[PDB]
Amino acid sequence: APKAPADGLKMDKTKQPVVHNHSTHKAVKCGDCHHPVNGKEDYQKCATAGCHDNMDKKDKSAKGYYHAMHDKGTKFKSCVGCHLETAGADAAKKKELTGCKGSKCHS
Ligand code: HEM
Ligand code: HEM
Ligand code: HEM
Ligand code: HEM
Repeated sequence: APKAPADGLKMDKTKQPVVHNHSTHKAVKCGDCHHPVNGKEDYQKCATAGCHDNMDKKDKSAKGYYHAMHDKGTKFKSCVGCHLETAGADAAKKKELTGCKGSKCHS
């Protein structure tokens, strides 16, 4: 089985880079994020060519990188989508986990 990498991983395809820690996500199954493609969980970098390689932040296709990290209603929960559910009605956790600035994702 593939192993989780070290914490402190920077996602840096954009000018708004974000650090991802596997240890804080250890209760989420690996394949919720490294989701099936052609029937197999895919552990390539999310923006690999042919994957979420469209860097237009307005794109909502299966290639849109921004969309895959921020939007609701997606086949797999996105970073923000899952965090909204986690925060619930708690506005402090909404700021921390889903705020566009001043949050745990973006300063
Ligand atoms: C579950 C224990 C689990 C495994 C296994 C796993 C593996 C993994 C690898 C091998 C990488 C590095 C990919 C590379 O070649 O650089 C990696 C990276 C990311 N992961 Fe992961 N991962 C596991 C679990 C989870 C969970 C539960 C999430 C989602 C909450 C998740 C997400 C990510 C992200 C994002 C990356 C960075 C990929 C990128 O920037 O393209 N992982 N993981
Ligand atoms: C990297 C860890 C990674 C993330 C994050 C990610 C997210 C993601 C979401 C949120 C969706 C749903 C979008 C929607 O509008 O429903 C989604 C869908 C697909 N992805 Fe993805 N994805 C990550 C990694 C990868 C990799 C490495 C590839 C390419 C091999 C890839 C591809 C796709 C495709 C295709 C879809 C659509 C799948 C289908 O409808 O069953 N993703 N991804
Ligand atoms: C998507 C790639 C993604 C990112 C980025 C991300 C970030 C993140 C941060 C920065 C935290 C705070 C802790 C830390 O610094 O590591 C955090 C915390 C939680 N997350 Fe997350 N997260 C991403 C994805 C997802 C997804 C897809 C889920 C659920 C399916 C999820 C869940 C959680 C949970 C739960 C936490 C803990 C919340 C807290 O209050 O302590 N994340 N994430
Ligand atoms: C709040 C809804 C919110 C906004 C708005 C937002 C914006 C934003 C921008 C403009 C980028 C860069 C896009 C580009 O291509 O130029 C970006 C990138 C990432 N974000 Fe974000 N973001 C908002 C909220 C959050 C939160 C709360 C998280 C984490 C749960 C998060 C995550 C990400 C990730 C991952 C990226 C990509 C980082 C990279 O590869 O450089 N965003 N966001």
